[PDB]
Amino acid sequence: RTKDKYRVVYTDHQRLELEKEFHYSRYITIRRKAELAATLGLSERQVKIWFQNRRAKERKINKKKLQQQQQQ
DNA sequence: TTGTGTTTTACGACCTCC
DNA sequence: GGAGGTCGTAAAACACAA
Repeated sequence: RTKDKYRVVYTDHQRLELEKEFHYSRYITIRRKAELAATLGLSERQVKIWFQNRRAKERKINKKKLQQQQQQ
């Protein structure tokens, strides 16, 4: 959810907050999630998923770094 | 423009956890 | 008694050289 829009761009504000809390801890907790969702106007499920996407982004960034250590 | 390669939301299938 | 982890991918959104 939702899905009358295939997917929705989160605001610069919303992404800033999520990137900051991600630096604080890579796995959000049930309470933190509940709080962030409410302060940011997104659902628990959207935070949940965002966190899942961001750790995949990190894994993808990390493999690239590793490939660059390997070539250098 | 465009067209093509990358990044950002959302999900399904499947797995792990006493 | 279910939450939340990954992997892989669709589609929309964006970046950018040609």
